[PDB]
Amino acid sequence: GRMSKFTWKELIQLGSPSKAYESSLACIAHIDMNAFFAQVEQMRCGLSKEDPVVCVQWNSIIAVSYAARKYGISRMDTIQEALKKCSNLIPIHTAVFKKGEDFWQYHDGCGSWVQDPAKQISVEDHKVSLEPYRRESRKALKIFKSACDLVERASIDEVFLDLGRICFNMLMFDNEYELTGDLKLKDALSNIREAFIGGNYDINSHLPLIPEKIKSLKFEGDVFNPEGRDLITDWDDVILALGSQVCKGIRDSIKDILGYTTSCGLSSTKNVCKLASNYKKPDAQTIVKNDCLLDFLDCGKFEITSFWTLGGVLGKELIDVLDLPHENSIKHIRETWPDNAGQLKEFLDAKVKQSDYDRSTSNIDPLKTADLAEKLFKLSRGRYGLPLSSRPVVKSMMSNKNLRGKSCNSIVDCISWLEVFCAELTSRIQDLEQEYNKIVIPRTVSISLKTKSYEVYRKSGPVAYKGINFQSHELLKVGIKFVTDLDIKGKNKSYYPLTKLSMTITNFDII
DNA sequence: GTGGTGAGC
DNA sequence: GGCTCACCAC
Ligand SMILES: Nc1ncnc2c1ncn2[C@H]1C[C@H](O)[C@@H](COP(=O)(O)OP(=O)(O)OP(=O)(O)O)O1
Ligand SMILES: [Ca+2]
Ligand SMILES: [Ca+2]
Repeated sequence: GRMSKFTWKELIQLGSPSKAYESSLACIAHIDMNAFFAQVEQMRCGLSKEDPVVCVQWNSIIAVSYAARKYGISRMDTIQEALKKCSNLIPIHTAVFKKGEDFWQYHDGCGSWVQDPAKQISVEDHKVSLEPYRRESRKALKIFKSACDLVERASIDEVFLDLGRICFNMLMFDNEYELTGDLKLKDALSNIREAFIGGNYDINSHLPLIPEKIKSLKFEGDVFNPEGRDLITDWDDVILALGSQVCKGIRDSIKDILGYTTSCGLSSTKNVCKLASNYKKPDAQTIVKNDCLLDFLDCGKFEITSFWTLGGVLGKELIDVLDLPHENSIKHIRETWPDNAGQLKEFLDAKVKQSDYDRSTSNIDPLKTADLAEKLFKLSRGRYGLPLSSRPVVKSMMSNKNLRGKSCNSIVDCISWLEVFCAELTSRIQDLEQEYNKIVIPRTVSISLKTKSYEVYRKSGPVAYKGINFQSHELLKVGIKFVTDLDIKGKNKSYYPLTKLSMTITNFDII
C-alpha cells in the first residue's frame, strides 16, 4: 500500500518482444475460432451464422456450428443420427480429390445422406482435402500479424497474442482514447506518463498507485469475477483492460474481413488464457484478472488434467504419484505446497525411488525433477509464463490413403493416387513458403504401401530437379518410378489389392 | 531405420 | 468413429 506492487522494470519490460512474458504485468491473449470448418463452409455457401450447418466427412461429423448444437448435435454423431435431431440440418461435405485428378473440388449437393445413388462421394476413389480450411486459417493469421507484433500460431484455428507493446504504448503515448465524456487517458494517467519521460526513477522503484481517475476504465468482455472484487485496483488490471479493448478490435476485423466469430481469453499466462478462451462460446471474450486466477482455476471446471501438455498420460501418472484427489485437484496441489517450488521438488524424489513404479513407463524425467516441480507449483497458482514461440520447421509431410474395396489392383491405380498425393503435397509446400516467406523444396521422397496381407513395402530416394524451382511434376515423375520397383519387388507375393498407399517428403531445404 | 501409438487438429 | 506428425524403445 501507499505505492503500487509492480516496479518500473516490470512495466517497461512489456516493450521487449523477448522478456515480456515475465513481468507478471503481462497481458497475453488466446484466440480460437468457433466451429471453424463449420464456419468456413457456413461462409462459402453464403449461409447465415444461424443456420444448422454441419461439416461432414463420409459418414461422420467433424465440425458443428453452434446453430446446430442447439439441437443437441455434437461431434459424436453421424449425419444420419444428426438428421433425426434436426431435419433442417445443412450437412456440407469437405472438398476432395478424385483418384486420377490433380486437383480437389467441392461436390456440393452430394453426400452419403443424399438419396440419389449418383450424388454420392464414395470414400473408395476420393480423399478429403483441407486446403480450404488452411487457406482461411492463414488469412485470419495475416489479419493478426497486422495488429500484433508478436503472434504465435497454436494450431490451425488458434493463435496467441502478446499484447505487451500495444498496451504499454497505449498506456503511455495514446492521446486519443476516451474514458467517458471529457476525460482522455492523457489526463487520467498524467502522473504515470510525466514520470515516465522524466526518467527520474530507479528501474526497481515500485510504480505509483493507479490514479483514482483510471478506475473509470471499462473492460471489454466478460470479466471473471465471482467474489465481486473491484475491477481496477493495480496497474496489471489497467493494462489488461487496455488489452481487452485492443483485443476486441482485432477480433472485430476478423469478423468483418472474413466473418469468423471467435472466443477469446485474456490473462498473464498462455496456459490460463487457453482455458479462458474455451470458458465461453461462441463469439465471447473471457478475462481473468490476476486477483481472480484462483477463483477461476477453482470455479469447478478445471483439473490438473485440463492443462495443455499435462493431460495426456503424464497427467494421469501425476495423480498416481501425488495422490491428487479426483476433484479440487488443482487447489489441492496449491494447499499442500505453500512453501515454494523447492518443497515439492524433494517430495518427487522421495516418491520415485522405491517400489511404486519403474522407469520404463513414466514420463517423469528423474534428473530434471526441478522443472516438473516449479511447473505444477506455478500452474496451480496460474503463473506459469511460457514465452510465445514459432513452431519448429517441419520435418516431413505425408499424403496417405487407407485404401479399401478392391480399388487398387494395377499399378495404373497407384499412379492414379500418386497424382493426388503429388497435388496435396504441392499444396502444403506452398503454404509453407508463404509462412516462412522462404523458398522450400524437398530433397527426398519415399513411397510406402501395405499389401493384401497387410505387409509393408517402402522405397526412399532423392529427387532430381531439372531446372531450379519446380515440384508438382518432377515429384510425380520419381514417385512413380518407386511405385514401379516396389511392384516388381513383389511380383509373386502377397501384394494386391493394396490396403494403403502413401507419399512422404522429408530432407527439406529452406533457401 | 521405423511402426507403435500418444497427442491433437 | 478419421488423418497427419513427431518421437523412440525393441
Ligand atoms: N474428432 C475430430 N474429427 C475430425 N476433425 C476434428 C476432430 N476434432 C477436431 N477436429 C478438427 C476439425 C475442425 O475444423 C477443428 C476445429 O477446432 P477445435 O479446436 O476442435 O474446435 P471447433 O472449432 O470444432 O469447436 P470450438 O468452437 O469448440 O472451438 O478441429
Ligand atoms: Ca475452435
Ligand atoms: Ca482448437
